[PDB]
Amino acid sequence: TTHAALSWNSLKIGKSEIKEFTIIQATISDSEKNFRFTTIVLALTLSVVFSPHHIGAASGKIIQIFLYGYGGYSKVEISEVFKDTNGKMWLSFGMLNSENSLNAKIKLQNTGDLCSYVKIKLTPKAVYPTMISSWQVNPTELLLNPKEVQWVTLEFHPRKEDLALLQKSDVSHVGTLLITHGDEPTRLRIRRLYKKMKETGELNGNENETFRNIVHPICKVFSGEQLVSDVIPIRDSVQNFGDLCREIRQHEIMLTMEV
Amino acid sequence: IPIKTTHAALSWNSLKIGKSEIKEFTIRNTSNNKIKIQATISDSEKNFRFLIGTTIVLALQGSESRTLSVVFSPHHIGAASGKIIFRHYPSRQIFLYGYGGYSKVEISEVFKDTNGKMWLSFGMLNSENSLNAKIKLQNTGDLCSYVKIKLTPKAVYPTMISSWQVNPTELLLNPKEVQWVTLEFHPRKEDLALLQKSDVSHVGTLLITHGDEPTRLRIRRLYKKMKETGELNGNENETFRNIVHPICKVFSGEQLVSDVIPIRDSVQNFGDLCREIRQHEIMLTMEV
Amino acid sequence: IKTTHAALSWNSLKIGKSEIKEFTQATISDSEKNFSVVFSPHHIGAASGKIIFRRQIFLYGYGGYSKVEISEVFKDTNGKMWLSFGMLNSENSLNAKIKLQNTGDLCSYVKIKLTPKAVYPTMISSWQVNPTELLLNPKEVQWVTLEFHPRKEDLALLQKSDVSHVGTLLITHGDEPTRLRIRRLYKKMKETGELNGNENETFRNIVHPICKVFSGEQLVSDVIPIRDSVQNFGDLCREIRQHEIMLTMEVCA
Amino acid sequence: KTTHAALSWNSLKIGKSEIKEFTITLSVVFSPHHIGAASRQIFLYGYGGYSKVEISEVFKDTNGKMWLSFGMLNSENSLNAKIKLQNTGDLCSYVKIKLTPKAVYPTMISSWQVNPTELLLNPKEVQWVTLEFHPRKEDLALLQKSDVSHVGTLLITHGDEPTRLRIRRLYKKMKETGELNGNENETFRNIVHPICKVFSGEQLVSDVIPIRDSVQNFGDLCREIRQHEIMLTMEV
Repeated sequence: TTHAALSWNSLKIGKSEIKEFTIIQATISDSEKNFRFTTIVLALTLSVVFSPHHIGAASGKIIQIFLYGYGGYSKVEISEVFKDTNGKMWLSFGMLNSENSLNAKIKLQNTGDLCSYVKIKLTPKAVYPTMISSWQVNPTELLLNPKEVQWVTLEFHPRKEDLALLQKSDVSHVGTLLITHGDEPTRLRIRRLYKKMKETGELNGNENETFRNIVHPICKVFSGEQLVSDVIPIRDSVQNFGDLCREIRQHEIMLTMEV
Repeated sequence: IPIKTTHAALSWNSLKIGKSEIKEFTIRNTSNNKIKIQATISDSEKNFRFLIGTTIVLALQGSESRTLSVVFSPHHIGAASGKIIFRHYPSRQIFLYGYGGYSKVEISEVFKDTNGKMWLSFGMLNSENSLNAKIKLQNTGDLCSYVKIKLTPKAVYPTMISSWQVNPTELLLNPKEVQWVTLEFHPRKEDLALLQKSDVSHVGTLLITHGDEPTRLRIRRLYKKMKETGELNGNENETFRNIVHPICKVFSGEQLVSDVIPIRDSVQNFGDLCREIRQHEIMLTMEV
Repeated sequence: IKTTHAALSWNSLKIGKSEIKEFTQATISDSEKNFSVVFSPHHIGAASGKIIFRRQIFLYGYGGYSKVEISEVFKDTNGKMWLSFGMLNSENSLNAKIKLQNTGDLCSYVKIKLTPKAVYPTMISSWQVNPTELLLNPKEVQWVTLEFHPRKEDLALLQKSDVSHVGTLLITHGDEPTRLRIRRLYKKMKETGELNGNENETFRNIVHPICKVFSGEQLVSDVIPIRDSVQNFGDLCREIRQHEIMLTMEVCA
Repeated sequence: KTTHAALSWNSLKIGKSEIKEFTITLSVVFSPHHIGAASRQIFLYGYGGYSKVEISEVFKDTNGKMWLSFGMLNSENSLNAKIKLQNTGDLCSYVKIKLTPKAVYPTMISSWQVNPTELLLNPKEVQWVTLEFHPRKEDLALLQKSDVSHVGTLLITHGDEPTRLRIRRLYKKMKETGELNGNENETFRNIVHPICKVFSGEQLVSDVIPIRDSVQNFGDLCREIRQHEIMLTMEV
């Protein structure tokens, strides 16, 4: 057995993903009957399917080898922004009135069944020491329960120094808003696993230049995090950690401004 | 006066007050003798000048020839007609035409990207319903403005346009006039069959040709004169006709202004006159 | 008894792949066991059938595909194709080429149309493209050459930016048999003049230059026993693949 | 009180002049007569010349984006490509480059091999930057859906080498006194820190030492930091 255990990502009800493991009687000792092939025999690459019947955790046993899954999903839909046929997302503040500053809002809708996590990070195009002081965006980070609606409001007080670069064109790219979102439990799983790997020192050299910067703002305890104990019996490992980071959803709304 | 100009006349486009356009023409002596001629611009409204004042003089030595440049600055909105006279220092005459004012049709309630495109979204297809949107057209100029709108669907079935309803298809806008263009789309099952794959689907493209109305009258007279002679019929005009043909039609509401009849345009100035036809292509999408 | 569809035709389907079409005690009569009704080509070629109510409704189909790949042109992650002429050398004109290869099993048809970004009456076209129209036998590869002679009217608008859009190359391609089918029915479309009012400007412009007799067109007689009609034409004209290539040119310095 | 005990310009092109206002209001003009530094009650600093860092052998868009394609993933092989970098300027150039892949997995940087990661170019020096991608199994799991896949983004921060020495001089003080020692700088440092390290081949020029720049004008000096992004494309 190459993989000591198999862990699936959070999957919506009525969808099944397969995963393989390389290796006598065989049987899935599952009480909730989430994992199937149900009981086989083979003489000497095996593949197991996962179909979440109930929203919630799923733990299975093969005659031993451990199987891990968790059912439900999260779909953060961004609204009141413009989306292109190509795919890119666009938010316009309007024209620059003298002696005034600009401000806008975004709507976030959770169309899933599980809790969702959202970390927002704003990056302006111009650079100067107080480049963070000109933008004020709130909430910077939050959680959304299923079918919850939240408005994120962002105010921009343009200084002369950024507009000195925004001068040239009539519609000026001023910044990019990155929204990292997804399901809350996968964040708990990756947080637990990252604490495990950092405590043992697996990733603390060079390969950690970019990776920490991608996983840092999500492994912290969020504000409003009501600790759910459904994810404590699921132990994920190093080999499947990439498949866990694959469910980190990221979108980059564009910020524009006319003349 | 042995002389042979290149341009029989010089005609300018439409220029804002306080803006000047230059145009040059090559004047050539034909006789192998020594001629010396005076060029005087008889301008009544101070619209045309030289490149100095209102009168110059030059000598030409046996086909030794030159290139003169004339500037145009329309002080008043309205037509401008002058004539340069070449006398000896018997007459030679070249006449000049220009017309002042401008038009700036501004499209509004549409989205503009940093790239340059303009984007209009209908929304999300609700079951048993159809979609609709609107755009604002504002004339911020000094002259009357002309707008021809033409819609091209993305799907290709024989009755593709009958699912689209666009109003107004063609119109004029006076300065500081506001007009709203309404677009209704009741999709047939054949339209959505391709839009399936993505979440935001391109459904059509709306072309808006706009500009100043009088230049349309000038281009219309020139296009009608040229089309009957067969000058503009063949291969090199496939794209040009398709942009300039639907605009030479008689518009609805066209109040015939007689200010452009004293302006004589020619074959030689047809390209730079048609280059000032402003054209934009709004995108039409939805989010299924 | 009465059927909203007196006949049922499909499009040209890939080998071994099935296409379903719905229509609204039960026996069928097909010769090559090809066939709500489902279609699967068991012989690479045309397909026919006459079902028997228990009283006849005619079914038609055609099997095969034509995958014409455009190469030596840059493709985008978003999906837009991009061709560059390079840089405007003084006293010279710019040139480029694209390759088109039919990686399918049926004949492919390719009509090319160019639209410049500059509009002006010169009567000597700065663009020279060859071949404007052609057809490809299976696995036939052809090169399309494009030459641009920049006159001052072209460069007068291309001045502002460093990378200038100079033209748009539309390639309408697909399988020859569906072109014969659409042309055959399109001739009858004109016998009644059914949609000449406003459709005449967006539909005819897309489907008329395809109904002309191509050069090299060797008349295949496999599409004559086919009886597709007006109602399925909307579906039949769906297999006209149309791609757009950008034409770009970098300005000096 | 004249709001600035010192006033610095940027590196200006040959023979073109830029005016700057300095309140007291007053306006002053600079024009470079010699490629090199420049120094009543007067206290002013400036320096003339330019470095045009041109990226070539990469496809550009009418919109302005840049695109590099590795070709198609042949089985059992790994992919590699190269870009040309030419200094069509008059002063030395600095070209700190960093690549960030589009796939998130713990060994991101190791699968990518890019050289040179750091270098500087004197005027009209031409260098080729090679970048090789060994597709690890985590990478292709995301690139499956479409036919043309975005695999990474390569940031090239380039500009004038001499202005970099001034930026380092000001940033070292600004951090030794802790003016900008906080964490909000996490978006600024990522933009300006990888250029303040000592490059290889850096021959210390002493022409930038008499240029006494201060805290307030740092923004204007760091305004001339050119930033381009190259898209990384893989077919199939």
